[PDB]
Amino acid sequence: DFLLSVIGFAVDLANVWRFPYLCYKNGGGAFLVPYLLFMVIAGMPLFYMELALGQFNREGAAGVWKICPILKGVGFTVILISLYVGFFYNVIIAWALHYLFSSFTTELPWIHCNNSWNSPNCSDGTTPAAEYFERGVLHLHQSHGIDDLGPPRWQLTACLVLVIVLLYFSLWKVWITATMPYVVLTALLLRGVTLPGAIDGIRAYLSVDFYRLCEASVWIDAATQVCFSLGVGFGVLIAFSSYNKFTNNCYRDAIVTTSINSLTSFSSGFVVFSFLGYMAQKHSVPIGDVAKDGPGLIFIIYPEAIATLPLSSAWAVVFFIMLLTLGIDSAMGGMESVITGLIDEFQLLHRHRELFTLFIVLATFLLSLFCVTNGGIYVFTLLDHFAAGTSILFGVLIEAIGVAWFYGVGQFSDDIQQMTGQRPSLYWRLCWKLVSPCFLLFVVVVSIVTFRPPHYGAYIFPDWANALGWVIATSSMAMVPIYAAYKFCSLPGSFREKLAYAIAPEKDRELVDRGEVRQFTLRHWLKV
Ligand SMILES: NCCc1ccc(O)c(O)c1
Ligand SMILES: [Cl-]
Ligand code: NA
Ligand code: NA
Repeated sequence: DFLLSVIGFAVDLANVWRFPYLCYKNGGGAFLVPYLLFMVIAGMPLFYMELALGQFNREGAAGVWKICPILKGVGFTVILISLYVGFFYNVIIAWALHYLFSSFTTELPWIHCNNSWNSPNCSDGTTPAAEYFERGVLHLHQSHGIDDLGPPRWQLTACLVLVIVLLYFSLWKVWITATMPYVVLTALLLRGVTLPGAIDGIRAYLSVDFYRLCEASVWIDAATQVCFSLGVGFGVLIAFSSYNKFTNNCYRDAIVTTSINSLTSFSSGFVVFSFLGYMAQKHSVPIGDVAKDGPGLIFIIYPEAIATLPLSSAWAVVFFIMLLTLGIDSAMGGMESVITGLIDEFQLLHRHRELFTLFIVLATFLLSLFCVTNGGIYVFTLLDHFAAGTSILFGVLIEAIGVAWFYGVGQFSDDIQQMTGQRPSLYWRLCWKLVSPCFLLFVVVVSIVTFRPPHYGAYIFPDWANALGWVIATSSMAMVPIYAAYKFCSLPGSFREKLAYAIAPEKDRELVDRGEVRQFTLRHWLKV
């Protein structure tokens, strides 16, 4: 089935690991409003556009730009973004595998403070779960900062090797993941709702304060989260649709995938806040002082409020199995996109697919070895801030501007009506033409203007770390102007001739040679 592949990749660890984190950081309802607004405004139109554009041209993440030859660097931008994201996406899978391996006993290791990895400041005041996660799994206490990393730990490197071997051996030439995560999530939700004290947690979840909406950070977080979770801006949807039947309904597929993604995120947040409220009632603390903010919320809160219920081992086992299955598919899809795009762009290493895949896998493993050191959480934070960031928004904005303005939203609608029996309505055309590009441009400009450098707890990153992060972002962002300059210089003729052959699709060549260019008039740009 084609739908099960799109659903499997779209729903990932971002629905269950990042959404509750950003909800707890920005309060209950101050994050749900911009998220839903940006979702309806841009996420669904971009998903539909990506599916249709991939299905029609049938060339891949970079070969679809025969409709605009000069804007072809955005095809390499998405490949670079996927490669960067893969450098830290697999470490979470390694952590989940480690927890699953260590959660097969009658005495869970995060129960009390009578172990060798504890400190005299254990609550049982720091809770034993956070102390375990930070001193027996990560060994964070043996590092001073990002300038003192230390050698890699051999315990997490084995899990990294296992994940890498699985990926390579499944990518050298879905049905299980279709149902199990949803069953586990529903069981967890049913268990969490009935726990005493969860009503206050859901009350905090469904309450919005109108002072955080006036700051230009919740909107950036919501836009970035929507783009990251949906999967737009990686080049995966284009490649997926390039292999699909011509007479296929991408409208229905986009609607269903978006609805499922939103429902999954909402359920994950509801469960997390119910557990937080239960823990807060169990102890004597406010909800906002239960755990510190960071990308360890689901590794600290879940074991803590799972170790109190009867049959905790089974709950832990199913939780970590669901975590593994929900992420292996997306980790596979990203590398599939990178490899297939790079092998279809350059038809010299085509039959040499085995060696190219081996090289890509080796590079991913070697460069992800940086996050398994003693101070690897700082590298993880830096990558999580600077890999998708404003680069993904810039790429999405460039793709939308290309497809709409430089090609014709009317021409796009005519192509869709040829591929199907219907013409997209005025809502979709208006969104694509005006609504998504304007909001994306505003968000990109605001994100550049306001920096807010990353941090972990009470640790402040130095200057060179921020410089390196900005270099990482600019490396993927700067693929468009370089290829534009190369393409303009490579073409022969005069400036007018070069522009005519650079901004026109590679199908109106006879019309251009006759001297008639549609892009050189005003009705082309004033058409909605
Ligand atoms: N939801 C993001 C899924 C994703 C995207 C790119 C990657 O390289 C990867 O490993 C995972
Ligand atoms: Cl999400
Ligand atoms: Na997935
Ligand atoms: Na997702």
